[PDB]
Amino acid sequence: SAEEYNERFMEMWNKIHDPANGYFSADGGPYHSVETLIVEAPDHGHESTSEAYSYFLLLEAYYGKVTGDWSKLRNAWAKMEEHIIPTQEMQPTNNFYNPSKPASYAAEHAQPSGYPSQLEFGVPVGEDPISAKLAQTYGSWDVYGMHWLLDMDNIYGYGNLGDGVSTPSYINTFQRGEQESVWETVTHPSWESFKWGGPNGFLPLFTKDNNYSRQWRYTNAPDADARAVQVMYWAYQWIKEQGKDPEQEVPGLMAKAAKMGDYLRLAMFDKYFKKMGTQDKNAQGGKGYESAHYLMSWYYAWGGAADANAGWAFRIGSSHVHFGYQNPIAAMALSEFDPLKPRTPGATEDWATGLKRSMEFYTWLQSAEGGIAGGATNSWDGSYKPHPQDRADATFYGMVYDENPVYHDPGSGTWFGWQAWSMQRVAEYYYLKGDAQAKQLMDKWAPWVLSNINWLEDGSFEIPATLEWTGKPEKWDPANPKANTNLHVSVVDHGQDLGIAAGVAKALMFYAAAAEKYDTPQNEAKEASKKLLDAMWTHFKTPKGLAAPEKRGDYARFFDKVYVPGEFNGSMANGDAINSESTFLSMRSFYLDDPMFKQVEDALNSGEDPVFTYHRFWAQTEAATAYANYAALFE
Ligand SMILES: OC[C@H]1O[C@@H](O[C@H]2[C@H](O)[C@@H](O)[C@H](O)O[C@@H]2CO)[C@H](O)[C@@H](O)[C@@H]1O
Ligand SMILES: [Ca+2]
Ligand code: NA
Ligand code: NA
Repeated sequence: SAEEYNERFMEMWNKIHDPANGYFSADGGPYHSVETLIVEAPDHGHESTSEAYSYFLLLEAYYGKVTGDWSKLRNAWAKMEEHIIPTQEMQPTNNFYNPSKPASYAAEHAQPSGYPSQLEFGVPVGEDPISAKLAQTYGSWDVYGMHWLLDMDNIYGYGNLGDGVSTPSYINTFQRGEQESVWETVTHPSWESFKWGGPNGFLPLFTKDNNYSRQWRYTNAPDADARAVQVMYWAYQWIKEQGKDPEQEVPGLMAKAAKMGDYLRLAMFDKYFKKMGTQDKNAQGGKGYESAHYLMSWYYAWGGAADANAGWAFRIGSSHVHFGYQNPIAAMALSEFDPLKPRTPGATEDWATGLKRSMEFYTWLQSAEGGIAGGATNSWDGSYKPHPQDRADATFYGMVYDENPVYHDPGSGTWFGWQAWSMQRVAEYYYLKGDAQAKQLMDKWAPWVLSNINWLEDGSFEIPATLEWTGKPEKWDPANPKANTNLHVSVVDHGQDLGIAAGVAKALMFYAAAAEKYDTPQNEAKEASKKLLDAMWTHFKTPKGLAAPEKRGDYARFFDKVYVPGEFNGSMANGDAINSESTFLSMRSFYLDDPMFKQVEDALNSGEDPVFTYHRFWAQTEAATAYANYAALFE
């Protein structure tokens, strides 16, 4: 029944919202995870992410759907704005920004030891063709987008605006290229007041310059902003399905969603607004949209000098594009659905171009077997180097194929989770529009997944976890696309990642629903969806939601040394040292007081991998909502 699956969702929703289970901080924002000791993208479980906020929106949107009560969604959007979108006071100097000269170039490097990277004021940067028009639209130079990373409990001691106290605290980590794993960062405040770090705060870890100024900067995760917009598209439909009025149920939120998708266009540009196909850092930069790829790149970022003695601000897009970030639902909403169309002239056209280009990108990256390959870069080696001869033909509108876009430790192509996150969105598009390109993609992707799930003796399962890639796609040709017969993927590891299992279930259910509506039924997809969901319910119940144990041998890296320059002498807020003998743990010695830490040490001291059972907000939300989703589609 529908009512049973809806009850499973409600039970989960109740668990997530019961304060005894610890999903939310003192300020009412989701944590990454209930458990504090966890290292993967954030480096503590009581960090939070724009991803978590986007999932908080999803959770409360389904609660609306099921119950008629939209107040939870109103609350979630308000918490997002309050916590994770910098107020004017927190982004105080966007008036310094010059869209004709958006930033100054620094190379990326193949190891963190490459950093700090020299700012090269003789290297041309292209024009930003959107910021001035966004500022005119909204009456403000400020950016309305989520920063990616918060410290919810002030565990690093930065507070906000240099205050050492306020929560959620804006922080950042990753800054030192493709080999800077989550283990190798130095966690630093978004507001750089030179209070901590060295004499010039944390800045000289990252960029070399003659002068260092106090400053603020934020870094967007486009996949999370895109997800927020996707959720609101669905929320609108669900409200209308109840015969209610979105302007009474979620007043102002569609307009704020369309604003966020307006600024999210910054993700569609090369890092330094270089022309597509740029293969020399010295090349004159783009004008207008010459530097647009129209996809959801790895980030956009913006920042500004604290004061007029310095008097600068910057914006950058990203030159790395991973398939796992794309979102045809957000692009279709922002280009076609009136209540979410952004107001800045051009913005509906860019998103229409984005929607098309993203469907070409999934097609271009589809392996012989069905999995989607990593993505592409407009900056080979993060220095606009020449495209290597061994992949020189493998291009997509000027960008070259990259099997592991952005990061290599571990490879960003190797995680199966991206398959599920991004293909769910294609499956939704197939469902919504009966789109032929989406159908063809999913016809090839769905059975590759199904073929690689192992059903276990006890009724449980293992899904694909880790991937290995060989080869390259053919040169993209939208007029005559070639079969990528020399791009291959193998599944080399399986696991019980229930967040990813739920995302597979959802991709499968939308694919099956779409097929029944528009083509021939795909009963195996539908049954596999249901089996996953039922096997999770009957094998992985916990007091806090649905979770499976996981081995984390990677936690040996707590004790790894981290690159810090010889000239750099710094302190963390708790007085931990930042120097050339620092390790991940020695700069995060609060972990010594965490109960789970003793368990890591004891396990590693016994020659064993530690084992944890995690309740990640995004996963518990994905699992909870997958029950509601199935009931909505099939009952
Ligand atoms: O960076 C992508 C994504 O990773 C999530 O953690 C993964 C981790 O990358 C994978 O190695 C581990 O085996 O499974 C976990 C859980 O799926 C992290 O939870 C996300 O926040 C992050 O966006
Ligand atoms: Ca105006
Ligand atoms: Na805010
Ligand atoms: Na590394």
